Amino acid sequence: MHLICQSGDVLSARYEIVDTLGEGAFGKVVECIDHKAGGRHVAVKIVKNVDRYCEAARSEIQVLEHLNTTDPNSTFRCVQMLEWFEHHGHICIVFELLGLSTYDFIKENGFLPFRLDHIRKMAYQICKSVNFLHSNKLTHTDLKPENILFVQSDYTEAYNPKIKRDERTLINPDIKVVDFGSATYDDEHHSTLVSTRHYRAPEVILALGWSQPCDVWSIGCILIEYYLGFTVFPTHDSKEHLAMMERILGPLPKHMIQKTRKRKYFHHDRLDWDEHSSAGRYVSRACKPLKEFMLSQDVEHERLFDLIQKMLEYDPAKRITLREALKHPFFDLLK
Ligand SMILES: COC[C@@H](CC(C)C)NC1=N/C(=C\c2ccc3ncsc3c2)C(=O)N1
Repeated sequence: MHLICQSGDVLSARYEIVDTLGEGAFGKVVECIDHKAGGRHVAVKIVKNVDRYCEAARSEIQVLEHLNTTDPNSTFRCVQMLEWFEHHGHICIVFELLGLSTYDFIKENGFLPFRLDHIRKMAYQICKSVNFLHSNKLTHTDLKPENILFVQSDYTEAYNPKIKRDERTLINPDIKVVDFGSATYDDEHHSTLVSTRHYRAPEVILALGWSQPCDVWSIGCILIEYYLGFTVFPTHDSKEHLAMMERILGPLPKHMIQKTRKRKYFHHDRLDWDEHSSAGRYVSRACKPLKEFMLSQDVEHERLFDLIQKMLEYDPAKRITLREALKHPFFDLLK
């Protein structure tokens, strides 16, 4: 992967690399000039020549062809795939070029949260875009700030007292949803999920079966991270994740504890947690009830945290759907 990606390289006898936009576990994303389409700047996703990543890239191409046909106008803000090809055995997917990811923008902005009015517009477009996936019998499973990309990330800088530092602000906060390598149809086989992120729905952790509601859980964690600048579940361990949920959201439902086959996490009916160990001391300091994370008692802030609490409902059946989430009072200002 280190060898076929540098700048100046030409792919498929038309795409000329000019910049690197990101490097991850699957491989690379590079910016290219398409010399056979008037010099249109495109984004090309270079996938490692590994079995699991090639199979995911093949499934993502099939999903993208379906979404491009079902939504040719891209009304529902899924990224448009232009074409795909192979290059030295690596699978390459050409995309319409977008801006920075919301994680990238947050990082390059000193990890400062977004203004509430921008969170509102972004949350609405994310819910509409992922509801489009759900209407087409699809589940994304890997929703996170890195996979939410601004259409255009031009900004302005200004100093902010109270923060006592410079703060960037989007000009246009329009976004798109990317990465469909883990996208799963309802009729397809549902796995038990890779290290998906510090966003793992409780039904996913407890192996109770998952579907569309697990996307709603991820969006709720996306919103609080947009509102704070940091995730509320800073961990990669599953039992530690469950202990953070109990501190932030409350106790797990008894029925979910009863059915789960992951006895590894539990001691009888309670979570097998030592709150005086290293991790237990961290969870105590880093975690608190959800509402205590609020930075203002303004009603618009309580409308947002009402939406997050509904999206962070433990039971996947009780959990609000994106169809109902788009009717929430938090989005009344947009109408
Ligand atoms: C390195 O992975 C993290 C992450 C990359 C982002 C942080 C940039 N993953 C990601 N990007 C994708 C697609 C895409 C499409 C258009 C586009 N236009 C400018 S960047 C860009 C990316 C995808 O399928 N996965």
